[PDB]
This record gives sequence, C-alpha cells and structure tokens, in this order.
Amino acid sequence: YMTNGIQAAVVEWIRALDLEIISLLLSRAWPMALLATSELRWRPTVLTDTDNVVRLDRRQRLVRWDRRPPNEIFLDGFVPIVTRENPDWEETDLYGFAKNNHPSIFVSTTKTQRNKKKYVWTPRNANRGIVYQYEIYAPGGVDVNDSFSDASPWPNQMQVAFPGGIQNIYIRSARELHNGRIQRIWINPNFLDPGDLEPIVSSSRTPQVIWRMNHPDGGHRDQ
Repeated sequence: YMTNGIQAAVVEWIRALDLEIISLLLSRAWPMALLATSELRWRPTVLTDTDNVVRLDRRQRLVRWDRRPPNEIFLDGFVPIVTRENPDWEETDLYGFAKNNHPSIFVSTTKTQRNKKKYVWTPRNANRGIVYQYEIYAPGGVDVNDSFSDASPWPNQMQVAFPGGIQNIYIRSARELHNGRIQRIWINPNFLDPGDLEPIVSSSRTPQVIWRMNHPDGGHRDQ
C-alpha cells in the first residue's frame, strides 16, 4: 500500500534515506516471535480513523503532550532526542520505543479517539506545571498498534510514531495548561491546511493567540 512514510521528518539524514532503510532501522532488533506475527505498518495515505471513518492521513487529528513552549515547537517543529547520524540499535527500535520510551529517533503522538468524543490518551503529570497539548495533522508516521497487534505493549496509548520528528507546518494549534487550567489557545500561522478539518476546540472564555517568532507570551515553561 501507499504511505507518505517519513515526509514529516525534520532530521535531514532520516529524510535522505529510502523508506526501506528506515523500515529496517525500526524493525532490525525485533525478536523472531515478534517478526512472525508483526509487520511494520506505516500509516497509509488513506486510513481508517478511530470512529471507523475512512480519512486521509493528514485529516487524522493527532495530539502530542509536551512541556516545550510554542516559541520552540512552532519554530523548530518536534525534534527527536536522538538526531545523530549513527544511532545505536536501541535508539532506532520501534518495539523498544513502544515498550520503554527510552531516548530515540522517534517523536510520539496519540490519535484522537473520535468514538469517545475526542478523548486523547493523557499522561499522569499533564495537570502539573506548564504543559502544552499540541494538535497535529501530519503525513506518514508508523501506527504502533497496527504494527504489533496483540503484542503492542501499551495499546491504550494509541500511538503514532514519527522517526526523525514532525515539521512545524503539520502542527495546527496548542492548548497551554498551567497546572491543568487552560490559559491560551495558540494558532500556528505556518500550518499547511489540508482542508475539511473541524474548527479548533474553543471556549468563549479562553483567548486565541496567533503565534509569531519570539512571541512575548510564547516561552512559558518549567524550570
């Protein structure tokens, strides 16, 4: 089937390689028992979404929780922890990433659960300190649950992994939370709109702010 693969990547050496090579890096360390039952399932260009409706990959609403603020994220996109050109096998393994979440070439996102009124998997510390819920509409990436099926280590995470990261043009918005209380909804002016998306989730009380580089209110973070 057809996939946009690593189109969203920000790390240039990952963009440079053929998809077969990146596929090998993701699966080379899988044990034989896993290889027998699992396939590396890149999100297809046309996929089945969480409400069982068929949509383009770029219309599946993904979410990433991150403590880095808009002045970093809308500037750089999501850059993975490991960017170096010759990473260890532990840093490229999808199965170990899904299992352990150790430093890697991947940026994690979670699927909006449209069957449960747009619920998203939420990390336990999301209501502590300054946390951003970034909204993502990206091409490609790897579907973790589809790849591992019953062997998926934490299927509740509804995880889509992006080896080499996610470009800023695929991040639409961000909800800024201060100890779980929303402060601002950030709008990314450089978002490449695929069309037919639902409006950004909004209340009349919360201010919507269009981001710019070095926004005076756009660097709030933990320290």
